[PDB]
Amino acid sequence: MSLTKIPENVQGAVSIDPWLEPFADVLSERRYLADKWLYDIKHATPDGSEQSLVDFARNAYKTYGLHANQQTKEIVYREWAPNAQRAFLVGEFNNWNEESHEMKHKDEFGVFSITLAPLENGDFAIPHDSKIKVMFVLPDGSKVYRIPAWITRATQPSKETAQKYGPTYEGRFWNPPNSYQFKHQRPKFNLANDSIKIYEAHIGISSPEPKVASYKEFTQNVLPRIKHLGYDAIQLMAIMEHAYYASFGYQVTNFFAISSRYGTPEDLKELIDTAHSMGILVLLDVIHSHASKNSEDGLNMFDGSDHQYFHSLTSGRGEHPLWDSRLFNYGSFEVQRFLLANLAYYIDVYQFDGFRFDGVTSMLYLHHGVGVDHEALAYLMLANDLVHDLLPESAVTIAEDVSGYPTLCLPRTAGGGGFDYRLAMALPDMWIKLLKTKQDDDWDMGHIVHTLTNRRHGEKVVAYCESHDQALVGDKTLAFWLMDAAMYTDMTVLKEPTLVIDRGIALHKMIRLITHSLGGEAYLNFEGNEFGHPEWLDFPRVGNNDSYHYARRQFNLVDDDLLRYRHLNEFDAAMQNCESKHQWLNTPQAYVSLKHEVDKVIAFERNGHLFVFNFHPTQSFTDYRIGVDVAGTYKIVLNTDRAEFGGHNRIDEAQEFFTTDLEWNNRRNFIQVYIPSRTAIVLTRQM
Ligand SMILES: OC[C@H]1O[C@H](O[C@H]2[C@H](O)[C@@H](O)[C@@H](O[C@H]3[C@H](O)[C@@H](O)[C@@H](O)O[C@@H]3CO)O[C@@H]2CO)[C@H](O)[C@@H](O)[C@@H]1O
Repeated sequence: MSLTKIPENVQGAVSIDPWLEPFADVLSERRYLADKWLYDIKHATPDGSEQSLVDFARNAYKTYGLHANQQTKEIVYREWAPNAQRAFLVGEFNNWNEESHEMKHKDEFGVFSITLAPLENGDFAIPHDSKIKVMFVLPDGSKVYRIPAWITRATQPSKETAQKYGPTYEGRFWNPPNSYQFKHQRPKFNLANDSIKIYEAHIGISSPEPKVASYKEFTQNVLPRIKHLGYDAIQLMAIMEHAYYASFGYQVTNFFAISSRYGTPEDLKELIDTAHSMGILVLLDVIHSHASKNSEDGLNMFDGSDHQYFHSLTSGRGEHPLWDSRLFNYGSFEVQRFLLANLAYYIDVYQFDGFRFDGVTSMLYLHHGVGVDHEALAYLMLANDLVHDLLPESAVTIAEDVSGYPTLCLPRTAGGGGFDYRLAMALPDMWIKLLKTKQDDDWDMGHIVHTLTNRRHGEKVVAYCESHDQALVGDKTLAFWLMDAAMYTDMTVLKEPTLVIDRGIALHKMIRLITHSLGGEAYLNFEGNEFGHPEWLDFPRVGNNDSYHYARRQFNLVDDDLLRYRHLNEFDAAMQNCESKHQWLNTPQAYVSLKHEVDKVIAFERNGHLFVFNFHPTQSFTDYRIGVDVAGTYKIVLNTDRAEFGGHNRIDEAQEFFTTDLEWNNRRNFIQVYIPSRTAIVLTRQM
């Protein structure tokens, strides 16, 4: 007879999706843990009074780590190491003397501290960009050496240093005479109202050369290409320091160090400032789901113990079943401080505009996606509180969550995780299965529409037809599925394309456009796929003889107006700029009027604009009737068949499309369109 219990702190979510009703109590407990931790954090002040969550995070990165005082020329260094009996700062600055610079004060928190006076001549005691370590003496008397956990730069060893010590990274004290000063404002952006179209990029591979390309090169040579394409945002992968390049950035060693293989912190600041000057937001891949198992240059056994940053190996909760990585103890207050400060550091010091949290499925579940892990979810809820407080109404957070955890992207006040978007990570496999298993005459229009529109209510989605995952050596891109190993001989504009190439180009544009318009509330493109980049991506590793041959991006292809890669590129630019003028991404789901299984025609309206796709492999249609709700005059604003997009220029884009007041496909009006085989068009109503 008991009333079904719907606690007030998840009423918002339950109203959004009443399917959640039988889970309301477990959802309420999940939020409640996060809300109690939030209270704990906001009262972690000397007198126990309330502080803001932002102030907590900012005070943390301003007081942990090493800080040079530019006025007094002192240096302060503090380091959390509860298991260590003694701590010493060693480095080039003191010829690695293990006695002269003890961090004598160990506080109630287990934090060692030291202040270094200026030198007799007034110089900083630690030279700019010289090497440092902290040495701990453990209770048993043994010694271990570590890169400080909050170091802002860590570099690969020289050939000689690695001959004597191995590949272990070296910590650097970064204190340049002239820090980069930001000159440009963040672009105007309202998360609730504005569309975000995301260019996913990796600095190291961003040149045609088989090398690690630099921050400066990206700023000079790639940013203009992204501006030309009209993307709203760049998602920078592999920025947090990682010693193993082929990890793609996912094995993080130094959480507060931007990767040094691409250049200096000031080079990356300039990169982000320049993106901002061009109106482009910059997002960071944040890997807070696990850490590299490296000791000394990583956090594993940092203080000599197996229960500081990570759940212990004997707890059964301490290592990943596949990644060979350690798992954070999110219930430790100092680990919460470390991770939350890390987010504020990247927003504040580098002016990133938001984050993509990688590994969210591994965080959410006690078995990591092969029961929910309440502590990891509560940390993500705090993380969203903080990021949205740092940049109110502008900040973006995005979850990489393959599981589709309900409420992940509902607001925290509703009882949800607080993410703005999740990745639509099932969508690439739909396109691969069609291309690999079904003949073209056998494409099911309804199954395409169902998969693209199957989105949880209220949980906004970044759609894409392929991502950095699929570009990798494990799989083939859409370009490879559609055109195999096509070469410059197949891609010349000076001869008629084969059937294969003609079909590949048309579908490459059509698949992107229907994903972009029907599949989500935001869009993502992985670097190179906007122009159908050939071959595949691969990083140097043992399995390929440390080759960089595939660790690059042939951007030169786009500049050759006698090849067809540029046709794909120009269409991508047209798609993004069309959406910028005629919003359809961050809008309610489409109203689909047609998914015709014999004609292979899909038609829908979204945000008042009309979208028509003829997927039929051979049949062209003339005077094809399309239902339209709002009567008026329509004009084509995007046309896949245009010559400069690599089409055959059959469609007259000057034509005025007048509606006729006669019911059709459950709409009050119709227009009539010419749609050749494998073409698509977008129309908007003229005012
Ligand atoms: O001491 C100067 C020399 O070493 C510097 O730091 C190292 C320590 O001094 C050193 O004791 C070292 O300990 C290593 C062991 O000797 C060795 O067996 C190795 O295999 O494991 C330990 C590595 O941690 O620890 C540090 C390493 O940074 C500095 O690195 C050198 O540039 C300097 O020439």
